[PDB]
Amino acid sequence: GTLQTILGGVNKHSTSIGKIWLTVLFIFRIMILVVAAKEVWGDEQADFVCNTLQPGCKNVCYDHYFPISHIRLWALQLIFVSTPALLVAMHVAYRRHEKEGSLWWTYTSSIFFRVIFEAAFMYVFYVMYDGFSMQRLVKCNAWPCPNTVDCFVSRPTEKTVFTVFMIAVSGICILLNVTELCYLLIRY
Amino acid sequence: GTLQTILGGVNKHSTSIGKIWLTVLFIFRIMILVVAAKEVWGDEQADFVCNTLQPGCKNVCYDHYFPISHIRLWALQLIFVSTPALLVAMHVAYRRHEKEGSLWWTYTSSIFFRVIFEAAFMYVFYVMYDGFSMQRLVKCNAWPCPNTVDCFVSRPTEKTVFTVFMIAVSGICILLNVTELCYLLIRY
Amino acid sequence: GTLQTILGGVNKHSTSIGKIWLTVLFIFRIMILVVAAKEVWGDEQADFVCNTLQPGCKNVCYDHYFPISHIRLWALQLIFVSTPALLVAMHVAYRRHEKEGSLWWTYTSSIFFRVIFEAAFMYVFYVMYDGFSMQRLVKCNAWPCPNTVDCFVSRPTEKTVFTVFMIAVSGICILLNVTELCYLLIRY
Amino acid sequence: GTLQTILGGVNKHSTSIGKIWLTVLFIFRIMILVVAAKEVWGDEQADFVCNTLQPGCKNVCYDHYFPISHIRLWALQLIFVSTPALLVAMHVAYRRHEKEGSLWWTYTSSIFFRVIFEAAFMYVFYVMYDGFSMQRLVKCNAWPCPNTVDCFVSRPTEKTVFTVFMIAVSGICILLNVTELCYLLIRY
Amino acid sequence: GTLQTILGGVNKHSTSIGKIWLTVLFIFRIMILVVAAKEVWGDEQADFVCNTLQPGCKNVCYDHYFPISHIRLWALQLIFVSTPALLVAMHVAYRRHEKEGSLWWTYTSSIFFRVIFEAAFMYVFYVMYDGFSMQRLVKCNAWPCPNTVDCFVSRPTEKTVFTVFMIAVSGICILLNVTELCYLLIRY
Amino acid sequence: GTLQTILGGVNKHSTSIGKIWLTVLFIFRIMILVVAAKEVWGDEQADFVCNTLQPGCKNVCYDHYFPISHIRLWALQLIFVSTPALLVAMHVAYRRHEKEGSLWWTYTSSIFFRVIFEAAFMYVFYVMYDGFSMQRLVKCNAWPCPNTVDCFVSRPTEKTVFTVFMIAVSGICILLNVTELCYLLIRY
Repeated sequence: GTLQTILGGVNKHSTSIGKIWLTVLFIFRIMILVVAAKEVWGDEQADFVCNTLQPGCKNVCYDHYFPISHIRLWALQLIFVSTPALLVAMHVAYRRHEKEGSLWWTYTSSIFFRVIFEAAFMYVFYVMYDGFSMQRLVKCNAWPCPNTVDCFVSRPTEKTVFTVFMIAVSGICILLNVTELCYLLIRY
Repeated sequence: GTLQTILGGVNKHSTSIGKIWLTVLFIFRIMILVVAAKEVWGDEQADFVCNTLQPGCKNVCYDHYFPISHIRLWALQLIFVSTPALLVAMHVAYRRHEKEGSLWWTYTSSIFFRVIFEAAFMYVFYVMYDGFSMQRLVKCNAWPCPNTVDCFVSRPTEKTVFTVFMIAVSGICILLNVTELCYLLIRY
Repeated sequence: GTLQTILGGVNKHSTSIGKIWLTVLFIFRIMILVVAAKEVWGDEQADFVCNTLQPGCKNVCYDHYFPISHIRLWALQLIFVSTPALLVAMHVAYRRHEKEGSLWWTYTSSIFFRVIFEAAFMYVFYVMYDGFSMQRLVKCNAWPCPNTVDCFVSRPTEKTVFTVFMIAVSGICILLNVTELCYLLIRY
Repeated sequence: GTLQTILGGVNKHSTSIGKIWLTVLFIFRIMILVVAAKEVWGDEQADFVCNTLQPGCKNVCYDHYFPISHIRLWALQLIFVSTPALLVAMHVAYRRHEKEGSLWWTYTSSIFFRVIFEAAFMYVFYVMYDGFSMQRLVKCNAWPCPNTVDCFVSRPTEKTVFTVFMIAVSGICILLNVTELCYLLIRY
Repeated sequence: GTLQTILGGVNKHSTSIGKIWLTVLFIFRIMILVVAAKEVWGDEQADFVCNTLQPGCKNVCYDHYFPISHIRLWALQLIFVSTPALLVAMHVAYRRHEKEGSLWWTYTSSIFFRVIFEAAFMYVFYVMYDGFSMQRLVKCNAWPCPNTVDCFVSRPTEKTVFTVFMIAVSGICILLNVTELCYLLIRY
Repeated sequence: GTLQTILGGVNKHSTSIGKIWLTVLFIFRIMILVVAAKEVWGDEQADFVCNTLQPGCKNVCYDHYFPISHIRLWALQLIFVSTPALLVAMHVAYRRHEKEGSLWWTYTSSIFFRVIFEAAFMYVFYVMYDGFSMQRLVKCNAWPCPNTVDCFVSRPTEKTVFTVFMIAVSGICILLNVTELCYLLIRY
């Protein structure tokens, strides 16, 4: 709808890599998250199965091993990497309404925050889920589960495929931002 | 759709902080509530589990500990902090149709109500839920539950993460409004 | 979408209170009904629990105590209070296509029907549900329930909060319409 | 969206009653069907309860007493009463593209089909469901149900309220069409 | 939305029957499929009931008697009868961009494919489902069902009503296309 | 909505086959995936039935035989075959903003990536699912299933019909791209 119209304006104001490659990969990630990945995680808790009769053990074991869902993490990441661009668009429009360094300092800082947000969320993915591969079986001993209980994840393989996809694209977006930084560094 | 078009008009009529930072944080909260948080709370009652055989104990215990859902509280808060801006937009448009102090008094009062509504809802969150952290286990003794019954919350950790997020952003919006008040106070 | 565009036209043709305050409160009620209240009532019958083994007792007890849902009553009320405005918009447009008293008599009658419809639905709410507070427990003795059966309502407290909200706003809309009537009465 | 834009064109081409009253009542019926009535019938078969252990008896008893749902009947009726208007709109547009009696004969026939379709569907409602009141209990003896089985309808009272509403409005639309016919009859 | 805008362009480029009657019946079928029929088939497998204890017998019996759902067959048919029109629209637009027989041969062939696709899908409906009437009871003896198992269809009568409706309209569309062929045949 | 407007621009910039046939088949695949196929796979795991009492055996057997769903594979394929066209559209627009071989090399490479992506996904379909026919019965011996367990697929025949459809259209799109390559090869 209006999203592509809005992205058209920010498309008209960027650099070689920024106009084309960064914008395409950003839309690439949104399409994957929306049309494909969001329904892989639909039954994440409904189809989580634990071999026990203890009431409440399923709730605490799912919450222990999935403190925040993968799709919610990716939704937050896309929002954080798109706000610096949104700020520049309004900042330029505000400057136009009133009417080198002013735009240069904002634009350079704008791509600096995207690298930080991109790397921070990638780091969170690794430490929180201990690698990018999801297991079929999780062993849970949190109260009130008696001793250790076996619980089984829903669609672990398909979730691994989409996890590798999102991580790979995010890593590419980091490299593109770094090269854009170098092109504005050699300019001096 | 038309929401960003409407927000464009109120964007053209504000001050330095108001045009950019307050508008972005407002859109920031809406995006989190809509695309991410609204489906964390989807199974709040369906996956609420109580260790009992008493019919009706689950209904009364959920109602006792969640008198109003977090997402409904945030939906009300966003509506209340956006109506003073909506009133100004129509008030100015009405003034334009007919055609310093008149706009100054409205604008100053407009940011005064936003601070009150923002703080009031933040206060309600603290007293009603006793802090911003959701527990795995709630103990319930309301009739008809016999003695005290253990009940287990769905996704307590993910709900805590989004609760901290919404509270933190709301606190920032309060500070931005206060600074805008100071800039219009030193003007005299 | 187009709803705000349509409301813009009727905004350009009204009086001081009518242009701003009545229009805002009308949009205020629609937002509450759509984005917040409509999913409080989602599981009204699914989570209605009765302490019995009699087949069909749940169906007849829910139907006895909720002959028409609150959200359906509010949906009907908003439609009825918006059609007199819709009639005027087409009546004026028809008059414009062909091309004081003619518009005055229609406009005065237009706000007269809104008061009647607003008060009629408020009266129905009171008599049908016996006050604006929803109870946790309902006692039901309709056939085929044996003797008297205890049944438990879903989310009674949250439904009470939204009921008080909609009633309070509707009462304010009545007062605004009455004042508009007085302003057109003192004119003579 | 575009529906009101399309209805605006046919609004500009009609008569006194046709431009305003018939168009409003048509939109009145669509709003009731869409925003309110369509979710009263959502659990029509899911909450249909029969007092039996015979497999398949629930399927045949629901199908016997509800050969076609009320909402599907109303959806068909609205489509049938809106196509004669749609034909005229394209027929006039086609005539405009190429460029008294020609339009008069089409317009007069156009309101003649609406009366027939309106009355035909109203007749079907009466004979198929034996009045406009829905009962709590239906007795079913179709195979494979043993002897006669008691089955219980979901939300019979709320469905009766909306049935009376749709029938009453349809009867009014018939009267408006007849008066329009008389105005074009006295013209001669 | 944009669908009626697109259909407006192809409306401006057709013949007497093609501009009006064929276009209306095509929209007539889409409306029935979308707003009414698509939710009759919603619980086709969920409410399919078999009188057995054999695991997997329900899956194989439903798959045996409904190799492809009616609504999916109609969705494919509408796509196939609308692509020849879509090809002509782009072919003409391409010809316009570059800038009797060329358009005549395409248009004549365009209505020739619609007749073939319309008749082919109607033939598939008859052979696959053995007439246009759906039965309440199906007897199934595919492995792993022991001996012959009784299974019961959901909403057989309502599905029969919509099946007769779609078949009747499709047969009318065939006759309209044939008459258009004759009008272009007598021209010579 | 805006998708057809965007496709209109890329329609105006292509060759004979590319403007018409490749664009139509691309829209042909999207329509099938969206309006028809996406709800065949809706209950892929909900209606997956295994003849066992072992907890967790259903989760591991479904994950073993469907590592990634067919609809998710097709969603990825459509995204990958549409990005080279999207890159060209922005690359040309960027060139227009600044202002033979430059466009020729991009366009020729653009159709070269589409052939590679089209063939790669078709190869994945064959090796992963061992042909294009889905079976009613799958035998599963992954841990924790004891010995070998019989499991039954939901709607195997309808999924086979749509699988053959998508594969056949993709093979045609490969042939069209190859012919376009030959036309640009004989040019030299």
